[PDB]
Amino acid sequence: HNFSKETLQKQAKRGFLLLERCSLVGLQQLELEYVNLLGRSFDSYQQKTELLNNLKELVDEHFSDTEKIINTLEKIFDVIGGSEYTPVLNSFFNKLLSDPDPMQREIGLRQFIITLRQRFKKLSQKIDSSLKQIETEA
Amino acid sequence: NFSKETLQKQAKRGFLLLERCSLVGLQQLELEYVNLLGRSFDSYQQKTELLNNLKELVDEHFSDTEKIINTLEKIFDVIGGSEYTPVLNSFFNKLLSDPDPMQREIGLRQFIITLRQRFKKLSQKIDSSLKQIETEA
Amino acid sequence: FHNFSKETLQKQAKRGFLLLERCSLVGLQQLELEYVNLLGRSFDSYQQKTELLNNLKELVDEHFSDTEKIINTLEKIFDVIGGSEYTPVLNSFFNKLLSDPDPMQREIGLRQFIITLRQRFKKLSQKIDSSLKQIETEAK
Amino acid sequence: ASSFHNFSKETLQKQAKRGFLLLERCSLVGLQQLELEYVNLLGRSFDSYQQKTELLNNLKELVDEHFSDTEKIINTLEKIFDVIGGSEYTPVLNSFFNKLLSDPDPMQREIGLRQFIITLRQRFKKLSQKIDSSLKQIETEAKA
Repeated sequence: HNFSKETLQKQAKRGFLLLERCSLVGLQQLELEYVNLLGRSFDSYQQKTELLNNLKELVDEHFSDTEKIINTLEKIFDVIGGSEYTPVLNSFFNKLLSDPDPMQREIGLRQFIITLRQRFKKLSQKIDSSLKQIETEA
Repeated sequence: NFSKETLQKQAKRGFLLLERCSLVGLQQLELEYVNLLGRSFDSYQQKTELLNNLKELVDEHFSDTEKIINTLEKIFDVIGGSEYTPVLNSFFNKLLSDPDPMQREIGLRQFIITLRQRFKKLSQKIDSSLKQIETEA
Repeated sequence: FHNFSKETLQKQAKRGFLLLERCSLVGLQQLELEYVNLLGRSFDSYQQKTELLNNLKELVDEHFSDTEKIINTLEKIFDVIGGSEYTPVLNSFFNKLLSDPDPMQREIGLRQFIITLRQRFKKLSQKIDSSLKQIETEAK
Repeated sequence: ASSFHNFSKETLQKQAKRGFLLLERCSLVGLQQLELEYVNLLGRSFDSYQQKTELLNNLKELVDEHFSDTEKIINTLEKIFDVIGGSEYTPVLNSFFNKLLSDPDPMQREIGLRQFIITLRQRFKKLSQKIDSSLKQIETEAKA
């Protein structure tokens, strides 16, 4: 309740562009980097494990940064959610963020967040699986 | 020496550097490191070289970051504990937008710390890796 | 480009380079990883595996081509402002020279980046072809 | 649709230019992203099928949407050329995708632009084609 309602719109927008252009793009890399590690035959194990932990640490870090953004974005919606001031975003990927109806643009954004979380969670989960699989194999 | 509200405006600009430029660079570098590890191809002489290279970049950036922080601390020497602590929407800390200026000061200090932690932690890994590789030949 | 304002060219050169860094290279990094990812996948079949490489190959060639086009324009720009003060300044996080005060260095930096980029692209297409041969002989 | 013969010939130049910067800086960039997104989907093992198919349809829809927006721009750009085509007023554009748009000769700049359009269309069509192939491949992979 502290800022101008349209300033929040502008912020919300910026916030979201982070998620799309930075947060998600990092995540796509990381998913691929994981697969890449698995592909590298056996190495030793001490060496393989190390690289996952290493990966894991980065993913947790980046997930955390992502969450912080989301969090600030949700807090913004605490004011402009269910309002006209829901920002408009020509995303190439979720079609709803450009929708003329602000309800839809809200939905769109919530979806994007969920999706993003799903994917992050799902990655940390695989990495942990792999680390257990390797643990027991050694 | 300067107008108390000019310093506010500067502090704000200073901080937007940290968030929008310093941190973003750091996030990239963290990812670049991981990327190097992932790459088999090379030899070792070639692998090592790329880390040193990375290392140099990180130390360079860390240095630039420290310089900003330093200026920002100096600014707070004046407007710390005051009403003129700038207000910043931010996606990395909720306190910078807080109506209470004390909180906004705390927020900023936290951000700095967190940043330093991350930078230090990276240079540390890079050095570990460089030793690991050293011994592996 | 013998036609444009020397500082307009600076601004263009800069924009050109941000493409390479922020778009061209970022795509390339993903593609390299996508290749490795394909190799990692069992079972699929073969008809299905090959198809996905060709598919990848096509994209890489396409994106390499787009990258070359940019470079090309960038070289043409340097035909004018190469060896000049108007060489653009770029805080890249990756090549340190593009921010150098000396414009000679900034030129060198840029040339290096290009080379590096080409190396990486060429090297990828070459692996993909190897793999496609390896697979060809392993099946048909 | 409409026609332009009536606007100021240099206003059209300015518009044509703006129109083209859309294609280069927005339309093409979107397309490059989409091509990469497709490849990315194929790469993903994990999910199911109902889930895989869905994401393609989704992609497909986006591509058709974007292609449509692109066509609309082109269309306007062609209409503009109906007037300033074969003229001196063909706009001048530095470009990283075609060397001809900066050419001093306006004939060349016209050629350049036409080429860019074509190329763009080729790429868009080619993507929708692959996506449809993939969707059939997946469809048949469900069976007895």
